[PDB]
Amino acid sequence: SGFRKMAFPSGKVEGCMVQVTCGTTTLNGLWLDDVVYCPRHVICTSEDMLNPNYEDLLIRKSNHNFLVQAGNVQLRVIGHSMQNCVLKLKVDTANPKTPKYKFVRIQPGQTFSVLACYNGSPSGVYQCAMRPNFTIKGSFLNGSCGSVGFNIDYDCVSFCYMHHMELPTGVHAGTDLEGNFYGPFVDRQTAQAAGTDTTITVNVLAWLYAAVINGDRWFLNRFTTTLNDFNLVAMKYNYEPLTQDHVDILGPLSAQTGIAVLDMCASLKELLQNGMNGRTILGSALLEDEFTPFDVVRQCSGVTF
Amino acid sequence: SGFRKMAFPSGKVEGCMVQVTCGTTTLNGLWLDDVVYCPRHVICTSEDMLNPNYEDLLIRKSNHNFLVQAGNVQLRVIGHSMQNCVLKLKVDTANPKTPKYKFVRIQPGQTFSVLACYNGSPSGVYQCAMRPNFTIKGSFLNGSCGSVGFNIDYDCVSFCYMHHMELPTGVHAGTDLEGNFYGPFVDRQTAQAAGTDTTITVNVLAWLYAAVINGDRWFLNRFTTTLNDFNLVAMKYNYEPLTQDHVDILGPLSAQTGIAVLDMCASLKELLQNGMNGRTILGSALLEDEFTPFDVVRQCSGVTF
Ligand SMILES: *C(=O)/C(=C/N[C@@H](C(=O)OCc1ccc(F)cc1F)C(C)(C)S(=O)O)NC(=O)COc1ccccc1
Ligand SMILES: *C(=O)/C(=C/N[C@@H](C(=O)OCc1ccc(F)cc1F)C(C)(C)S(=O)O)NC(=O)COc1ccccc1
Repeated sequence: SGFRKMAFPSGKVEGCMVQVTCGTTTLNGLWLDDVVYCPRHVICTSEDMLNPNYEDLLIRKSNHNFLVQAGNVQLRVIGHSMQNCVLKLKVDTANPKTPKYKFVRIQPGQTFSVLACYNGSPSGVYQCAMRPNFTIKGSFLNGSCGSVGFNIDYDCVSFCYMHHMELPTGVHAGTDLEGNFYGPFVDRQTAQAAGTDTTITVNVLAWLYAAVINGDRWFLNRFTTTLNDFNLVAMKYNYEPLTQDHVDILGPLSAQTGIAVLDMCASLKELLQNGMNGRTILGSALLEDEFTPFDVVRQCSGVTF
Repeated sequence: SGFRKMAFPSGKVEGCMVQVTCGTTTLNGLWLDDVVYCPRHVICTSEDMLNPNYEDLLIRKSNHNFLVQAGNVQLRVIGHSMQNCVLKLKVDTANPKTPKYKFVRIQPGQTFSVLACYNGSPSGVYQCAMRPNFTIKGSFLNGSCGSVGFNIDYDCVSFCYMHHMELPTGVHAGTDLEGNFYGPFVDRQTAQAAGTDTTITVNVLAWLYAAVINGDRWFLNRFTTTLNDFNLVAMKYNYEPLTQDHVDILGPLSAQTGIAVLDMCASLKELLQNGMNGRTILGSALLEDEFTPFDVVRQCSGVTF
């Protein structure tokens, strides 16, 4: 028993992290086969970032201007190209530690592990969620850009995120590994506002199921509701609307616990209207939304890699 | 910026996890050089666990009764011995992935990463703390026994924990890698009560410093206190007494932020007496105590491995 915010094992990703330097800007790259992926803003100065013309900046860069170092060992850059907001540095050596991998663009509400790095060296790993407004709430200091987010399925690493920037509100924005930003963000030092950060309802319900499975059931009330009635309350409280697709995804947890999804919705409705009254659920005084139904099933069943 | 519960990168430990089976009991082992370490209760049946005589049970086991599998590949056991509550299975093959490693016995209040495994395969990694009552609050299902806790210093893995058992209260007990239990626990299916779980005061203060560094300062009050006055309040609230050694350990965070340790103690005193009043600190509605001062400095400075 017990329920923890749990990251995927990071080994397969550790073996892919390199340092990329373009005169005095250093950040992280991802080395897969004979390509190193990194944020294109590695090529920007101080002043460049206010309104960079990446096309024009990149024309003044040669292969030999991109310093790529894997531990103590320098990689030879034999080509470079720009795909959306990432650079692909083609190196003369295939990463011998390349795992089975996919590039996947994730949906808001989905969770992934981040391997926070500095100077191409891993510092730590943590599990987070793509917020509905396409930000993440990470832990990223200067030099963490190029750190990646990922999921593992058995032996295959699905890379879903590369870190590009901290907004002035201290939340984080980045791209998929095709260099397309999540949400409306652009890789420029400019006024960029996140949309409203709604709570991921389906994840809160998953976590309430995790709570019941792990023995914390005080919030189970004598009530039920309908999707429409529940969603009236969700809307009031800045929760994402719950769909029949979400109900279907919660089916296996509903089956395991014997608690109908709409009964759990009625429990969540009361928690939103009444608060916790100084009580906790799985050691938290707030409704957690960074566990997917798949995370709860995975953790509660003991799936491995 | 941003502040996350962050685990060490798990790669170095992933390469050491094996499956150990002793007729129909399967759990995890740690393969370092030519030795596999695992909980000695691998040799127990159902009924054995009520009052096992490990000396006597082990005499009926031969090398060939210990099935050790590293991924798909069987390891040849050429010796076995019992050290306290762990078995050392001497195998004919040195683990080629053995990292630089120490065995360290940690102090209550210190944090470490757990690589949760099943059948010798890593499932996930999470950061936790040795509680003052020598339990940990982990995420451990049937088959997770032999999962290890560790810290990394640059390239050296300090193994501090091996998982042995869940108490009937759903908290977790285990040993150092010399097989000595943390706290009073024994590897038997018996009435075992944890002592009082006090809050790790020095860690809460570290986390309040992390909060200030990351911009959440609403709890900074106009007051100071003394160690003795603060400790009167600590005792009331089941906080560990704060010592001058703790104050000294907080020095670098006190220096970074310009907030005197005893001023932060006065902030903590008011939070304990008044509660949060529906406010949050670093996105939490409770006072977090599973970050050490060293964790806060490490995360806030970007130390790598
Ligand atoms: C990626 O690595 C990166 C981080 N940026 C830092 C930054 O520049 O500040 C660092 C800093 C450290 C210590 C100080 F005392 C003062 C500092 F400013 C921040 C995230 C702002 S900081 O850790 O809060 N880059 C970005 O976030 C975005 O960078 C760009 C670069 C070019 C174009 C657009 C965005
Ligand atoms: C270590 O791997 C281990 C876990 N024990 C389990 C257990 O036995 O129950 C598993 C279980 C799974 C699914 C069910 F429907 C019912 C079950 F009981 C628990 C931790 C109790 S469970 O995950 O809560 N072993 C131990 O924790 C301690 O084992 C021993 C063995 C011998 C001597 C002493 C202790």
